[PDB]
Amino acid sequence: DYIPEPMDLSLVDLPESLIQLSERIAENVHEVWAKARIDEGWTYGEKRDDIHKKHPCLVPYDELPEEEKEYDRNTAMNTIKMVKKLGFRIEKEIPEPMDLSLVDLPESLIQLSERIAENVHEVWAKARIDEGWTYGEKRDDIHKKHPCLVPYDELPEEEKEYDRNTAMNTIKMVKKLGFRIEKED
Repeated sequence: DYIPEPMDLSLVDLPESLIQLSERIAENVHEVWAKARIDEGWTYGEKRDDIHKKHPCLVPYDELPEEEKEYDRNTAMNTIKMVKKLGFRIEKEIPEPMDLSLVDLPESLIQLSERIAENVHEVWAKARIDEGWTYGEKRDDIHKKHPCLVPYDELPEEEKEYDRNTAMNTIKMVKKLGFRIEKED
């Protein structure tokens, strides 16, 4: 009965000087994900096992298949397209993450993390909903089942907290690269 309801982001007129740096934004997004999920004992594994704590993509960014780094580039850019979908302006001025903490973001955007975090889930769910996935209580790859195939308001808030700052660290990096971010009147 559930159908993801994300919006049309195509009309966003991002800067060209930002799309040329989608590599540096998707890169550390992997590293932040690589450091976080490696700090619980999970290690590299060609196959994936939740029990044995292994992951296929726990790699240096280049070791990821070109098909997936392409997706990580389009995952990140859609967030800043969403930030510009919220009436903002963007203009040019070892898993190793960066000290993006000092970056100051507008209060009128940090509030709107809910709209962005929801759409990232609704973007992520629509890909699996047309690749054959289905909502199950627990995960299985062969039968294509995943617990997070739920309406965003019904997701566990422990992962409703992960989506916002992940998308907003995808934004914290943008301003670290000198792309002004401010509300539009």
